[PDB]
Amino acid sequence: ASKRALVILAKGAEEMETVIPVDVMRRAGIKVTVAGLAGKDPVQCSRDVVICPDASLEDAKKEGPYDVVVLPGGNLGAQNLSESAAVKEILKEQENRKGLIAAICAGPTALLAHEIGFGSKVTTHPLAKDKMMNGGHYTYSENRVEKDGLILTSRGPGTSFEFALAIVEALNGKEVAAQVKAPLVLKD
Ligand SMILES: *C(=N)N1CC[C@H](C(=O)Nc2nc3c(s2)CN(C(=O)CN[NH2+]N)CC3)C1
Repeated sequence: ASKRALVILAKGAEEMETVIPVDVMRRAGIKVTVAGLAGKDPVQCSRDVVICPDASLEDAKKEGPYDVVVLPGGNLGAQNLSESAAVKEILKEQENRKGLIAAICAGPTALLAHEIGFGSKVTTHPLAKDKMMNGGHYTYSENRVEKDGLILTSRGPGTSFEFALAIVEALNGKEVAAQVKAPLVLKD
């Protein structure tokens, strides 16, 4: 059976941090559901790219569980994820079932808001570090991608391919990740 990913898309999401993981995971044969936090209507991203979700989060929640739940960043997008009781319930269920949660740039601040993965080693964008580290609920990392068990974090648009390929490796293994990486023309 193909692995499955849920990507939660909120208004103000960083569109690169959304699209790069969706595209890379789909290249790996993962069945990705781009789920709109606000419903199936189009979502205006941080730099005004408008993405049409595959489903509402309400409907996508019904079709779990998922092998990974992915939280893009964006200042407003991560704020919206952080304020959502629906996101809180999905992340708590994913943590409880020992499923992977992956968040990039400002996205990890939604882990803090929902009390997910406390005591984990995490990274964030530098500009989100102080927010993430308020209260000392995590240990901080400067690694471009940090994987501490089932909590996978990363730093920014420029780490999005590394982040996505780490998700692919976690779900589908090293060889699939190498296959997907091969034609991307990534540096090293
Ligand atoms: C990646 N998706 N990024 C990196 C730059 C963008 C971002 O994180 N911008 C931020 N603006 C604020 C953040 S993060 C956190 N912040 C505070 O530290 C306020 N007090 N806090 N505990 C507010 C503004 C998106």
